[PDB]
This record gives sequence, C-alpha cells and structure tokens, in this order.
Amino acid sequence: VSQVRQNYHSDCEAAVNRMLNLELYASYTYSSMYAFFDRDDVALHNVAEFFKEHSHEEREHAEKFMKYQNKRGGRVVLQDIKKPERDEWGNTLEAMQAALQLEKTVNQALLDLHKLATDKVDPHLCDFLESEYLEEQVKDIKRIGDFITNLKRLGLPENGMGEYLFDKHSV
Amino acid sequence: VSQVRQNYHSDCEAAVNRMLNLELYASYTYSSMYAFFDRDDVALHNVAEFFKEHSHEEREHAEKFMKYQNKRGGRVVLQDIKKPERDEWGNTLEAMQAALQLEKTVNQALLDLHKLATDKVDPHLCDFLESEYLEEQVKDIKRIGDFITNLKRLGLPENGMGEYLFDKHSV
Amino acid sequence: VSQVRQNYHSDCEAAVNRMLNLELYASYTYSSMYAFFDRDDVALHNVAEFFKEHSHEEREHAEKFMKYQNKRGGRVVLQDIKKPERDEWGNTLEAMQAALQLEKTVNQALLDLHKLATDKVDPHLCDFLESEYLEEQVKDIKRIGDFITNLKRLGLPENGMGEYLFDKHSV
Amino acid sequence: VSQVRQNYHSDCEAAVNRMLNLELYASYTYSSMYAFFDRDDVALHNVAEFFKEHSHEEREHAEKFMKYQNKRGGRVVLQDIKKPERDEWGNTLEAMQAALQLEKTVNQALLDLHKLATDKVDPHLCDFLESEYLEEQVKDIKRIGDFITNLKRLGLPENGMGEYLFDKHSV
Ligand SMILES: [Cl-]
Ligand SMILES: [Cl-]
Ligand SMILES: [Cl-]
Ligand SMILES: [Cl-]
Ligand SMILES: [Cl-]
Ligand SMILES: [Cl-]
Ligand SMILES: [Cl-]
Ligand SMILES: [Cl-]
Ligand SMILES: [Cl-]
Ligand SMILES: [Cl-]
Ligand SMILES: [Cl-]
Ligand SMILES: [Cl-]
Ligand SMILES: [Cl-]
Ligand SMILES: [Cl-]
Ligand SMILES: [Cl-]
Ligand SMILES: [Cl-]
Ligand SMILES: [Fe+2]
Ligand SMILES: [Fe+2]
Ligand SMILES: [Fe+2]
Ligand SMILES: [Fe+2]
Ligand SMILES: [Fe+2]
Ligand SMILES: [Fe+2]
Ligand SMILES: [Fe+2]
Ligand SMILES: [Fe+2]
Ligand SMILES: [Mg+2]
Ligand SMILES: [Mg+2]
Ligand SMILES: [Mg+2]
Ligand SMILES: [Mg+2]
Ligand SMILES: [Mg+2]
Ligand SMILES: [Mg+2]
Ligand SMILES: [Mg+2]
Ligand SMILES: [Mg+2]
Ligand SMILES: [Mg+2]
Ligand SMILES: [Mg+2]
Ligand SMILES: [Mg+2]
Ligand SMILES: [Mg+2]
Ligand SMILES: [Mg+2]
Ligand SMILES: [Mg+2]
Ligand SMILES: [Mg+2]
Ligand SMILES: [Mg+2]
Ligand SMILES: [Mg+2]
Ligand SMILES: [Mg+2]
Repeated sequence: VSQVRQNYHSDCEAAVNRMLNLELYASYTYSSMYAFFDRDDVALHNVAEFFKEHSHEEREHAEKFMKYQNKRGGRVVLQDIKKPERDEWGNTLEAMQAALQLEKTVNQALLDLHKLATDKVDPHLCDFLESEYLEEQVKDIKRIGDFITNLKRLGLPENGMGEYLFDKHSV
Repeated sequence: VSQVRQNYHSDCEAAVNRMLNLELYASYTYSSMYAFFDRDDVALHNVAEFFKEHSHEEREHAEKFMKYQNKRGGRVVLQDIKKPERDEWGNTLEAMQAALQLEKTVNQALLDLHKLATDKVDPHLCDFLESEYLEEQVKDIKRIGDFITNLKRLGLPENGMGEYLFDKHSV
Repeated sequence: VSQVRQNYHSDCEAAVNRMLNLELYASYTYSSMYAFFDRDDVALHNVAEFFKEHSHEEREHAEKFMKYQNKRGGRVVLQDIKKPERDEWGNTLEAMQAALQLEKTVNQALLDLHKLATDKVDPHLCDFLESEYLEEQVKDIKRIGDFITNLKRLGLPENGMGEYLFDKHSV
Repeated sequence: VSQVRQNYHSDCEAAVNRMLNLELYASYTYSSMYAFFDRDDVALHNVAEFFKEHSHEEREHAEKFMKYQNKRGGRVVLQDIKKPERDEWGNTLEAMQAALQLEKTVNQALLDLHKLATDKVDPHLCDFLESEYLEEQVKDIKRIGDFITNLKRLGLPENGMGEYLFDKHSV
C-alpha cells in the first residue's frame, strides 16, 4: 500500500485510469478533426484551429488525472489510445455533431465516476470531478450545441456559403 | 436557538469544536518539531522553518473553524490543547514520518466530519470541507510522502551527509 | 489527386503517416515516465518534469507531420497509439537508458524516411527532415547520453544519494 | 573563368538564368491580375492587392537569382519577359486557378534545377533552392489551393455574393 493512500478505493483507482484513457481518446479524435479541416480540399482553418485547441484541452484533462492518481497513491496504468472512429469528417456540421456526441460520452463517464466515488464515500474525488471537470463539460456541450443550431440555420450540409460564413464569424 | 441557525445539527456543531481542537493540537506538534530542529545539537534550520510554517498553517485552519462555527450559529467551545506525543523528534526522517501520520489523523477526522455532514444533509458543511480542507490535506500528505521517499533514498537515519543534503536542497 | 500535389510519392505519404504515429508513441512513453517519477514512492520531480517536457515536444513533432502531410496534398491516416513497453521505469538511469534507445529508434525512422525521400527525388521532404528533425534528434541523443554518463558516475542504480544529487543539479 | 568560380557547372549557370526569367514572367502575370481586379467593372480590391503583392514577391525571387549568379561567378544573361497568357482573367476563381498552375510551373522548374544541381554535385545550389525557394513554393501552392476550395464552396463562378464575401473575408 502507498504511504499516502487514504480512503481511496481500488475501484476508483481503476476507473480513474479508464477515464484518463478516454480523455486521451477524445484528444486524438479532435486531432483528427483538426487535420481534416486543414486539408486543401476542406480548407476551413478557423474550424481546424477550434478542434486543435480542443485536442490540447483534452490532453490537459488526461494529464490532470495522472497527477490526481499519484496524489492519492494510486498507480497510473496506460492502455492503447484507439484511433478515431472516422478517417474523414464530412463537413463542419458532421464534425460538430460527432464532437457533441464525444463530449456527452466523456460527460457520462465523468458522471459515472462521480457516482462510483459517491458509492465509495470519497468526497475528495467528488470535489475533484465537480471542481475540475463537470462544469467545463457542460459549458463545452452548450457551446457545441449552439454551433450545431447555427450550422443548421446556415443551411448545412448543402449551403457552402453558410459553411464559409460560420468559419469566418463563429470561430 | 441562534437567529442565524438553519440546517445545522447539534452533532455537527460539536464535531466542528472537536475538529478545531485537533487542528490546534497539530499546530502545537509542528511547533515542537520547529523547536527541535532549531536546537544547536540538531541545527537543520530549513527543516525547522518548514515545521514552523506548518504550525502557522494549522493555527489558521483552527481559526477558520471558529469563524465557521459562528457563521452557522454554533458556539465555539474550547478544550485543553494537549502537548505533543514526543519531546524530541529524532531526526528529519522520524519527524517527517510523525508528520505524515499526524496529517493522516487530521485527514481522517475531516473525512469523518464530512460523513457526518452528509448523514445530516448539510451541503454547506460538505462544501466548506471540500473547498477549504480536503484538497490541501491531500497535497500536504503527498508532499510529506515525497520527502520521506527522498530521505530514505538519502540513507536516513544513518547517513548524516544525506540529511544535510536534504535540508539544503529540498526545503 | 489533390490539386496541390506535386512530386509527392505515395510511399513517402505513407511513411509520413507511420512517422507521425511513432512520434505519438514516443510522446506517450515520455508521459509514462513523467507519471512514474511523480509517484510518491519515486518522487524525483525535476526528472518527472524533464520527461513531461519531452512528451510535449514529441506531440509537437507529430502535429508538424500532420501539417506537412496536408501541405503536400497527402492525407493524414491515424492508427492506434500503442501503450509504452513498460508500466514502471525502475529509476533515473533505467529511464534515461530507455529514453536513449527510444530517441535512437525515432532517429532511425527519420533517417529511413530521408533515404526514401532521396530515392524518390523529393528535396522538399529532405529539407523538412534536415531543418526540423535531424539536428534536434542529434542534440537530444547527446543530452541523454551525457546524462547517462553522469548517472553512472554518480553510482546509479545503487547510489540513492547520487540519484538525488542528479535530480537537484542536472535537471 | 571568374576568379570566384568553384564547383559551378555551365549547365547550372544557364539554368539559373532561365529560372530568373521564369520568376520575372510569373511577376508579370501577377501584375496583369492586379490590373484586372482593379478595373471598375471588376472591382475586387483585396483580390487585386493579393496579386500585386505576389507580383512583388516574384520580382524579389528573380533579383535573388541575379545575386546568386554573381556570388558563384556566373554571368546574368537576360531575355525578353513574355507578356502573360491572358489579357483578362475572368473572375476570382479563374484567376486563382491560373495562379495555381503558374505556381506549379515555377515549382517544377525549381525542382528540375535542384535535380540538375544534384547531378552536377553542387550542394551550395541545392541548399540555396531548399532554403530560399522550395518551402515558400509549397506554402504558396497550399494557400492558393485552399482559396480555390473556398471559392468553389462559395458558388463561383456564378455566385456573385460568394465572390464578394471571399474578397471581404479571405484576403
Ligand atoms: Cl485506501
Ligand atoms: Cl474514510
Ligand atoms: Cl480498495
Ligand atoms: Cl487500471
Ligand atoms: Cl438548525
Ligand atoms: Cl434543510
Ligand atoms: Cl440539532
Ligand atoms: Cl462541543
Ligand atoms: Cl505527385
Ligand atoms: Cl519532379
Ligand atoms: Cl505515387
Ligand atoms: Cl498510411
Ligand atoms: Cl567551376
Ligand atoms: Cl567539387
Ligand atoms: Cl562547366
Ligand atoms: Cl544563359
Ligand atoms: Fe475532457
Ligand atoms: Fe472535451
Ligand atoms: Fe490542518
Ligand atoms: Fe496539516
Ligand atoms: Fe520526435
Ligand atoms: Fe524525441
Ligand atoms: Fe517565384
Ligand atoms: Fe510564386
Ligand atoms: Mg486495485
Ligand atoms: Mg475506455
Ligand atoms: Mg482498432
Ligand atoms: Mg466550478
Ligand atoms: Mg448541541
Ligand atoms: Mg480530539
Ligand atoms: Mg497529558
Ligand atoms: Mg457533494
Ligand atoms: Mg478546491
Ligand atoms: Mg498512397
Ligand atoms: Mg510504427
Ligand atoms: Mg498491445
Ligand atoms: Mg537545408
Ligand atoms: Mg538546422
Ligand atoms: Mg556556360
Ligand atoms: Mg522559360
Ligand atoms: Mg509573344
Ligand atoms: Mg526552410
């Protein structure tokens, strides 16, 4: 047992490792979206940079879980980072839709981890999730939903002018 | 009943008073460690100052509980501050080991208070503990554990050169 | 065919994708080393931060290949990022030895890519590798070799005092 | 023989003169595009200025070859600068398409010169091309391709509103 370990359940330690992997997976998906929008035959650079920024954000989320694991006396265990679901992302609307679903998947995993922490009576882990993850997640989901509403308003996927306008005025 | 009192259980009020006393006890133990490392036949001044700083931190923790008690309409009840367990602390490793155990004792009391607050459905007290105590406690425990690992690496208790090096490069 | 594509062989495009994956793999290995040295029972924070910085450097190398691929009209194709070879890294010497071998593996892949680019008469790709990768790689290999020499001098793996001194004066 | 001349093949000297002429030709084509978009019945001033800037860039490329020729002890030999292929450029999409093809023509000539320099074992000329020409060429081709993708997205040539929007938000 680690000398620092106190009130930290094995199940929570394992779930933190799985959560870490999911954050890395989300980062990698966003990296893929960046590369797609940077293609010469897609060429929506502000959209590309939005996804690149999100990729970095998700990596930071993962690193914060590594730090957390060690602070509690748990042990970081890494697994493969699976490649993203798609190799190409269609257009701004399809990508934003995929991002919304990804964000909700990550959110569900965070909420499940919070429930586990609650069941194991771990208020430190609860606080960590509430203070560092859950609100940023709600904010991100709201921003992406707002974007989707606007992309539909702008006539996506068919309206190329609408897609151009979004890239130039929303991101 | 205090005019401000709302959703504050008698059991929680009493437990806050006991927690206050424990913080003062921890402060006093750290004061003792400061005085020991300041001895001419011990003479590890950076180590002494580390413990002096922790003594002040613990006193601040106690004062914050006094303020909390009054904010909720509870009444501060003081008891004797018991003298520390030891009069002399051996060396840097023994002292850090004692500090780790003290920090875990304080942490357990905070977690027990959080459980009581949860049982009495007191979210304000839960928030207070999570926002002002529980994370600082985890951070402090991690720092002391890290120190112990390094002190063992440096050959404590036997290696006096190792002890000197720690005082000059870690604190 | 991409409208921008000129003098860019399919073999080079594929090799750039494989190189990208290797950079990500190297990043992930360094992330693992960071987490290990951040453990409470390892606790060499300057060493941890060295590896964390290298993890970020390798990610930047990967992103630069993504940008390169698109600039030439190639298409980014991502694969799984394999987890690192080890879950724990022994000590500073073992980790630095693993880092040296990793850096040489990455260097060999860069040199192989340069040879392919030479065979396909692609001076732009040659220039990119020479200007952005090959010298940084030689510099990094030299720095790590220098560290290993010093760690051996300091009596690693047995000499814990030597390991402490390295963390406090070399990184 | 020039007193400075060393490892400079007659074939490379002649090819540098031809390359110089091509840069001047490219400059002149861009000047024509500037004048077209400045017409009162075309009136896309940001597009005009983009081409004017490129005209100046190409002239600078030519001047750098003159300087290069003298540095190696070769002799600058000038030929007529042929007028551009067209007197009018249709619209933003047609012009960008012509610019892409022009840039690829210039790029091919640079790559051919690099191959000649390689065959004649002239690393100074290789370095000059790689360091001063080849990457700027790839960057320019990528930018123009990105523009074409966006112009098509915006409904060019038919969509006049799309053309206006491009002029006001992309250049
Ligand atoms: Cl535990
Ligand atoms: Cl507990
Ligand atoms: Cl457990
Ligand atoms: Cl696990
Ligand atoms: Cl009450
Ligand atoms: Cl209530
Ligand atoms: Cl009560
Ligand atoms: Cl009481
Ligand atoms: Cl090609
Ligand atoms: Cl070619
Ligand atoms: Cl090919
Ligand atoms: Cl591939
Ligand atoms: Cl010569
Ligand atoms: Cl020679
Ligand atoms: Cl000759
Ligand atoms: Cl000539
Ligand atoms: Fe995340
Ligand atoms: Fe996210
Ligand atoms: Fe305290
Ligand atoms: Fe404390
Ligand atoms: Fe790298
Ligand atoms: Fe590297
Ligand atoms: Fe040029
Ligand atoms: Fe050009
Ligand atoms: Mg376990
Ligand atoms: Mg998973
Ligand atoms: Mg798979
Ligand atoms: Mg918050
Ligand atoms: Mg009472
Ligand atoms: Mg007590
Ligand atoms: Mg007594
Ligand atoms: Mg709560
Ligand atoms: Mg907090
Ligand atoms: Mg291919
Ligand atoms: Mg590979
Ligand atoms: Mg495997
Ligand atoms: Mg070069
Ligand atoms: Mg260089
Ligand atoms: Mg001649
Ligand atoms: Mg010509
Ligand atoms: Mg003619
Ligand atoms: Mg360059």
